[PDB]
Amino acid sequence: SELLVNTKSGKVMGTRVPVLSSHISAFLGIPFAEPPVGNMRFRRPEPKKPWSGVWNASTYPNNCQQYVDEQFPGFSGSEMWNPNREMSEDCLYLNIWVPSPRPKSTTVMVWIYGGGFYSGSSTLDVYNGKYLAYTEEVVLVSLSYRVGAFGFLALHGSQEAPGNVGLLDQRMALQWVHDNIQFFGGDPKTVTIFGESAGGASVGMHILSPGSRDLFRRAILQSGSPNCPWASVSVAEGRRRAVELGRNLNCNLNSDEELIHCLREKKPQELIDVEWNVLPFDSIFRFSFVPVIDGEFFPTSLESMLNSGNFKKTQILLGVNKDEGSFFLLYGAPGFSKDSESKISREDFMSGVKLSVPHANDLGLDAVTLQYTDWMDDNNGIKNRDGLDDIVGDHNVICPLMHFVNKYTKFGNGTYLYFFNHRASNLVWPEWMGVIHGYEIEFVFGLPLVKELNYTAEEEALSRRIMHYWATFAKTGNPNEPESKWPLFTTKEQKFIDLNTEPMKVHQRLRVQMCVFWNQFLPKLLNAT
Amino acid sequence: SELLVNTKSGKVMGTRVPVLSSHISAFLGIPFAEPPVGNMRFRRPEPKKPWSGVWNASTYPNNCQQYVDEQFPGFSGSEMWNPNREMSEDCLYLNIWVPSPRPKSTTVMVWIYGGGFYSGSSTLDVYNGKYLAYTEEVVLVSLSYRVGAFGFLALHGSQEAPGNVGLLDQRMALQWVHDNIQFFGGDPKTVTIFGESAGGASVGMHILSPGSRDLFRRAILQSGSPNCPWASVSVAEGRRRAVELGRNLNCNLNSDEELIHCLREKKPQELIDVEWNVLPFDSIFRFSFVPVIDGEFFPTSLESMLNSGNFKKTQILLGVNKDEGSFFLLYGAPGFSKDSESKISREDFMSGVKLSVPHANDLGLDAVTLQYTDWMDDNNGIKNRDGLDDIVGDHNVICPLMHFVNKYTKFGNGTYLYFFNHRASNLVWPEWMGVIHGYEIEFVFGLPLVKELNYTAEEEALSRRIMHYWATFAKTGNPNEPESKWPLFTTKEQKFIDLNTEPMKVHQRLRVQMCVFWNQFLPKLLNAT
Ligand SMILES: COc1ccc2c3c1O[C@H]1C[C@@H](O)C=C[C@@]31CC[N+](CCCCCCCCN1C(=O)c3ccccc3C1=O)=C2
Ligand SMILES: COc1ccc2c3c1O[C@H]1C[C@@H](O)C=C[C@@]31CC[N+](CCCCCCCCN1C(=O)c3ccccc3C1=O)=C2
Ligand SMILES: *[C@@H]1O[C@H](CO)[C@@H](O[C@@H]2O[C@H](CO)[C@@H](O)[C@H](O)[C@H]2NC(C)=O)[C@H](O)[C@H]1NC(C)=O
Ligand SMILES: *[C@@H]1O[C@H](CO)[C@@H](O[C@@H]2O[C@H](CO)[C@@H](O)[C@H](O)[C@H]2NC(C)=O)[C@H](O)[C@H]1NC(C)=O
Ligand SMILES: *[C@@H]1O[C@H](CO)[C@@H](O)[C@H](O)[C@H]1NC(C)=O
Ligand SMILES: *[C@@H]1O[C@H](CO)[C@@H](O)[C@H](O)[C@H]1NC(C)=O
Ligand SMILES: *[C@@H]1O[C@H](CO)[C@@H](O)[C@H](O)[C@H]1NC(C)=O
Ligand SMILES: *[C@@H]1O[C@H](CO)[C@@H](O)[C@H](O)[C@H]1NC(C)=O
Repeated sequence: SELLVNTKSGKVMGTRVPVLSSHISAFLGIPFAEPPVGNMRFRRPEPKKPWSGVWNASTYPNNCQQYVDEQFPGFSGSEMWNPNREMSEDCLYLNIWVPSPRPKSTTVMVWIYGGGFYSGSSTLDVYNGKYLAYTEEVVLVSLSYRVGAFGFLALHGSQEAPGNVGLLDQRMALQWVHDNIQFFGGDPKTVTIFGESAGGASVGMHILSPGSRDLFRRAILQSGSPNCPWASVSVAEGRRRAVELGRNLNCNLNSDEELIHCLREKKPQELIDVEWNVLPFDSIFRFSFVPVIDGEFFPTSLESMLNSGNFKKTQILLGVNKDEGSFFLLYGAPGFSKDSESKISREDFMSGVKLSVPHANDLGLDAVTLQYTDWMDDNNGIKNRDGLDDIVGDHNVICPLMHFVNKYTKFGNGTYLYFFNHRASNLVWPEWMGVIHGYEIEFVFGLPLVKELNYTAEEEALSRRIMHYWATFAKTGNPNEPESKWPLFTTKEQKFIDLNTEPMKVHQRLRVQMCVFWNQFLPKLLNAT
Repeated sequence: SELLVNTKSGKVMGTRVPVLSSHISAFLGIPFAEPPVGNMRFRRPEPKKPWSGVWNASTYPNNCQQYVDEQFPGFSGSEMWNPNREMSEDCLYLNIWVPSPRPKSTTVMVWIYGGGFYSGSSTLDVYNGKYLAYTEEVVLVSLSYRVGAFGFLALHGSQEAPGNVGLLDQRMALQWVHDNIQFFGGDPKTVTIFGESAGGASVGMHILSPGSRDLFRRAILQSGSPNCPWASVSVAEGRRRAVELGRNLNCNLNSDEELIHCLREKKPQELIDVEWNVLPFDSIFRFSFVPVIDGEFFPTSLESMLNSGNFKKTQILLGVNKDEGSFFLLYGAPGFSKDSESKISREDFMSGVKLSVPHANDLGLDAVTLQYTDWMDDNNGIKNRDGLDDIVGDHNVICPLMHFVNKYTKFGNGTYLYFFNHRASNLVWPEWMGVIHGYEIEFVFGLPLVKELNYTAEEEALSRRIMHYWATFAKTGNPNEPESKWPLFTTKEQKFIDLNTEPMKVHQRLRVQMCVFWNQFLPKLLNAT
């Protein structure tokens, strides 16, 4: 039977799912690690023990324990990111969509969800892999990993909570895909890992980590890169946050062993209730438990690894969205609200920059403000709002990715860069937020192909070409069918294309002006002062 | 006789001069101080002792001793600034052009020449006051003052070379004009002092100095302001330069008395031959002997005087030229030459910024470079050349004047601001230099009215309206005839007009973007680092 597959871990039985008036097979909720519960909370994952019998993989698995957004109860723009299954620490499962009839050896794509390292689920409607698997004939896998304290609490030097275990969950799932995907018809020699925001940073982290490199062939990074300022902390800051979490829960803080044992007796929700209390600054776009530069998963600093070429050399395809910062200003900066145009006063602009670059002294804050203020028209509300949107997006997503791409390209085997700037016709968020962080995903997963979702015909065509670029790149290392050509991004030319409903345009040096400020000048400034 | 005038210092006999097919009287070379020679070199000026008999004022006086430009021997663009009379330390004289028939009590304008405080003459063809005096019926005076070491060598605490004596020469001439101009038909209650570059800085210095304020009514500042970074030094730097000058001449340096006595035995040319050797840095737009912040002529720092309103409150008219920096890049920055288009490489650009902001550390130099570089096109020769031209002009002339005008306007009684951007049709300098520092003067003095000078009819009309704005402002405190109106510059609106052959346009906040960088951000940066 097409729905029965035997893997090195045991037999698995899938389910047939309808897709665009056709059908494909789905194997949902395949376990790839032992549940990380009880004394295993905070520990590195252990491989799933093989099972006899047939594992029922007909339904989505639980989602990992996480902070649930309740800012706009029932609003679809925000609930589309919230867990849609029950949450459980028993959440280490993967999902596979397989074309029908089963391929023999085809292109594999493995999705790594984002969520700021503190949230996320592989089961969201926006990550439904049936459209992509069906339309491009690829075996599509979505993995899962622990987020928040459960995946990233770090007490470096302790083997009970070493940090980075969420990244190790991802690696374990990639090892399982490497060892078993051939049974589902996937070609393990051709696995492309792809992810957005924290998922895109994770993808770049596996490109860097010696221990992950061999598990995949090629990589796609959407609005995220490993060097993002919010994506990792030092072992001292990780330790400090872990100690502060224990302090919020009245834990004995005398030793790592005491702290961890106390943290392990708390119910999941007790940790999540105080998670946000451990941030060191009043800030925006900063999350509590994230990857740690440990000297193990990451042998040295990310910058020295990038500079010395200490990373997997292969082809990468990556890019950013036009207004990466809006989501974060809406949720925490003064002056922004969901139901108004959010024109920002000069004062709220200034308090917004302070929240945006929490690690900056006053000279640094003045430098940012001068860089983004039109002084011939400093009280312009739209300009202050949009300028702050650019500050947040440039500092947190765009310039870190441009720095990653110029460093990578020096040693890599091929880079394709995009700038996604299409505002979906059916977006439920306000106009002022523009092309929001995360809103290219629905195009990558082919949602515009389903009529009931209300996209335009040009949006369906945009989705079809993005999926075909993504799969052709996964298959060959080049998004172009051997029609308008997406040129290679090179060190000298730095070309990239716009991704939207208009005829392809090629440009060069994506936001160079602002990124020289964020990547070269500001750090020199903060370091000197 | 119309050419005979009796003054409190004695009788003076002038000469009749032809002007635009008419005639006026000129009283040239009237002494206003005792020759500052021998033991009087470096000392404050002494008033001219009255004389019996008739002083022959029919011919131009000698020019003060100064460094003579020999970069382009015989080239008119540069020789028009060089002394055109013999040089002598006996050079403290003033010139007066008087309408014919002699007015009874008319508007007086007193010109203070520029020359970086190290050169300049009241007798240059470009400062011929007959056209302005004739066309606008004003009594036009040009004074003179010691420049270079002779006017500004400063050993604060010594009464033999206290510094600022060149400014005291100007003040003495203003005192003479106040006490005697009524005999020439001028109204001493209505004297407007006007000057360009170092002359415009000098004008702002008399507006600030308690001891000069009462000697005039109103002021015009062209491309110069008192707070220019090149226009003054501290008493410690003045002392250091004075000591270094003595060191270049093998002087005994044991005491001020020893140093001064040695400097007084040197011929004028011996001091000038080593003058440039005392600058502290490799720089551009910095001159050896300039005004000193002494606690006497200037009671406290210029900034605190500006901030507290410690200055004459009256009406001022002032402005800048479009390419103030070109003259200085031509003369010393690498890559610039008189006979080429001077497209500048990225490297020469960087060495140009280092020369331009000599007092800056590396972080400061990076800030300037990032502020003026188009990073999407950093190897563009024209852009690098023009960007450096703007850096030099903004740092040395434009932003210091904008800072002066916004501070002044808070306490003053009326401000009119202009931006002069007409490139004269007969300019002999290359096209790349644009609207050069000093090239609005010929329009202010009405040179375009003389046909043989080859200006266009629209340039003659531009000259006529500038002279009429200048004289009407001198007469009433408002350049407008009680036709298009030059609006008042106010703290809130900051309006200014373009001055050129096109129909008047009004704009606001002259180069605000760049001047926030030069006046607020960079100094905070240099102060913190
Ligand atoms: C760096 O990429 C991300 C960080 C957070 C998220 C995402 C990210 O990518 C986004 C697109 C996709 O990858 C998945 C999740 C998204 C969208 C959904 N959501 C939840 C709704 C938006 C939240 C914005 C952050 C504000 C967060 N926030 C709190 O909710 C909060 C509660 C209490 C104290 C402090 C805070 C706080 O600062 C969060
Ligand atoms: C701040 O306004 C000025 C500073 C200098 C001058 C003027 C200024 O206003 C200009 C217009 C008007 O007011 C009068 C003079 C002008 C034009 C005529 N000129 C002479 C020719 C241009 C000189 C440019 C400065 C380079 C100077 N220079 C030397 O010549 C030199 C010799 C030896 C060592 C070092 C140097 C050096 O640095 C000099
Ligand atoms: C990616 O790597 C391949 C293989 O190493 C490169 O192809 C080689 O290109 C050189 C030219 O410099 C040829 O001499 C070799 O014969 C090629 N090898 C093969 C097997 O084709 C390719 O140029 C690289 N691509 C990029 C974008 O760097
Ligand atoms: C310059 O000063 C004059 C005189 O001090 C100002 O005129 C006065 O304006 C006030 C209005 O605030 C009137 O109440 C007075 O009666 C005016 N005095 C006279 C004698 O006219 C004038 O406003 C000032 N101009 C500027 C541009 O500041
Ligand atoms: C698999 O699980 C689903 C839902 O839990 C159930 O309805 C289905 O019948 C199961 N299949 C088998 C054979 O266990
Ligand atoms: C599509 O449009 C209909 C009618 O305009 C609306 O009621 C419906 O909720 C929309 N459906 C979705 C899934 O966006
Ligand atoms: C004034 O001086 C000039 C030139 O030195 C001379 O030609 C003229 O005759 C003099 N006038 C008198 C009366 O001294
Ligand atoms: C004016 O033009 C003539 C002929 O073009 C030229 O020879 C002369 O030198 C110019 N005169 C001046 C003073 O510029």
